Amino acid sequence: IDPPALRAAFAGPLDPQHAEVLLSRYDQHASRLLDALHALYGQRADYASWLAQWLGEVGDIARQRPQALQTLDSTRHAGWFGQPHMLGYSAYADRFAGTLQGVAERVPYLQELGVRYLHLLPFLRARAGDNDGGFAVSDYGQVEPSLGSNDDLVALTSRLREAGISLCADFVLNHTADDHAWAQAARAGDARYLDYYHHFADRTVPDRYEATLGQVGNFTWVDDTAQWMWTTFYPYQWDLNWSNPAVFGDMALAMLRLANLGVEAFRLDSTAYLWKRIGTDCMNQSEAHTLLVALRAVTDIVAPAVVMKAEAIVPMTQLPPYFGSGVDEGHECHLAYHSTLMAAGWSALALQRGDILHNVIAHSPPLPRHCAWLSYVRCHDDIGWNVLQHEACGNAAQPPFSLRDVARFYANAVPGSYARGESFGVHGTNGMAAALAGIQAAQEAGDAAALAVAVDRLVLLYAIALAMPGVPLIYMGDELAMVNDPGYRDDPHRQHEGRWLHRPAMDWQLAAQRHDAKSLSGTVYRRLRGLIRQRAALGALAADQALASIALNDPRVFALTRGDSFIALHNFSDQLLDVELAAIGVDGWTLLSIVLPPYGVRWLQRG
Ligand SMILES: OC[C@H]1O[C@H](O)[C@H](O)[C@@H](O)[C@@H]1O
Repeated sequence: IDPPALRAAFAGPLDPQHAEVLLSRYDQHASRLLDALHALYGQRADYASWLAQWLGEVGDIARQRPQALQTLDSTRHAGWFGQPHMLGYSAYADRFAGTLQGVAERVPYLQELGVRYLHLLPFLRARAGDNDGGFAVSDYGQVEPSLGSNDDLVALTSRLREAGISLCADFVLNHTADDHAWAQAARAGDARYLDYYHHFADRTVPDRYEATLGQVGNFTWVDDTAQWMWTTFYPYQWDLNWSNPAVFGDMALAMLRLANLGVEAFRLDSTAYLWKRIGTDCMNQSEAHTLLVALRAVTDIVAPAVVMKAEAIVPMTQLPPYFGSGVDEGHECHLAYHSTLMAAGWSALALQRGDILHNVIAHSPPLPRHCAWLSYVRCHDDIGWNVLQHEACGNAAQPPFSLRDVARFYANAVPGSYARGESFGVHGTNGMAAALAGIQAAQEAGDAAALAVAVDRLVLLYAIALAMPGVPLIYMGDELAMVNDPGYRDDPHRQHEGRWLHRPAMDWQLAAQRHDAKSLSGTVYRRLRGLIRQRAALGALAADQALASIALNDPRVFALTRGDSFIALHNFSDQLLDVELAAIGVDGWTLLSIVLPPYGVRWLQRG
């Protein structure tokens, strides 16, 4: 290639008053971007022409980045998202406040809770009719009309930015809705856009792939195109063909346009399936990581204030690659979801076994520089127990455990369970944190004692997430202990999707009740706030500080350490017990032997 010609193509559209800083970043990161793209598309005859054209488009979008954001790009330090004050919140814009303008007016609520990172679930234009809660995207560059306009998105991010909140948006880059403009153009016979997807005339090629592919069929017959379209998920979601550079180019531009609208974090959905190769399982392929490296390089150049987050619900042993492998470590995703920890938390609770958490943390891969975890208790999906398959087999320190038993416990399919979840290998579990922790059952039985204990269980699980390196993510309503919403059952087109059980509309009346320390919502809210408050004052919890676990011979306890000055002790049983200091080498001070009441948690500055 001809580097100067490529650099010139990029520099062209830039504003001479902002060319210097941008070009400086281009000079240090462009080579990595080019190596990645060459590895993926370099053999194409159209490569050089496509590249020169795309870089020009990239430069033009770079120029359009609002000054306030360009300033953010220049002042924000790497690793910012892993600082102690970072606290996350995940919610649907419509369920939270109806529309984007509604969300903006509720920012004070988010500020009071200490939120500094807001994940709004799919808010871009989605497929007409069924669209899987917005995950079948029809336009990556426009907000769903029922939620507002792009102007409202800009007004929202500006307002959030003022309150010190970073917006995370989903970027469903593996597939689009089958009514996306590219899909419609394909349906109309435009070969150019038909090639943006994986299409086949007969089952000839599809079968070869199927031979090695795994069930999530993987193809859906479409009459309008008269071909089998690759559809890893719902039949109305067509997998994009990332082997086509035009697809990479247009999706990178879409990402940047979203960043220019104020999006600071990207949840990269279904990245494991980005690359297709016959003979393989077409999952977690080397090329998929190369795509993410290329996308990361683009942000490093154009919008370095932004972070890339891997949405790959897999065992923590398959997560390191997302932070970049080998020479590219630190040059891919900044964040990854610690699903193993999440599932382990619930398993440990149900089984009253802290040794399961010791196992998870003791084996948690150390975070690469400027990388961190997203820790959570619940989310918009069912709890996927299968991620714990490996841990469930046990090891030298932790005896095996039954994921089937854990799932049955939470589905209240076994006698003495306090859980009120619903079953969705081992089937996942739907239900809200308060419903799974025993709060719902205690309220339905008017049992005041069982309720207080249930509150302890809920707080315990969040305390664990809050002590982790990265961003602890609260699922909307957990801070008020909201329970299940069975309303979808009595609904037209929703009774088929069991996950709505844990996708309630925000209860603002309940939200106002947080000012009442004697109420349930207020009690939960107050205890979570206390943990958030303490977390923010502990430099030892920053993402660049070590994470480890001290092995204890009492299986009911879990000791998590951060750096060399912080220790968090947890009692996962319903019994009062104690931890001998001479077992964790301590004698420090208590934050906000050691006796732990049932389901108790204690934070200590061992130094
Ligand atoms: O493919 C569709 C799926 O994509 C992601 O996994 C979303 O988290 C999930 O809610 C959705 O159903």
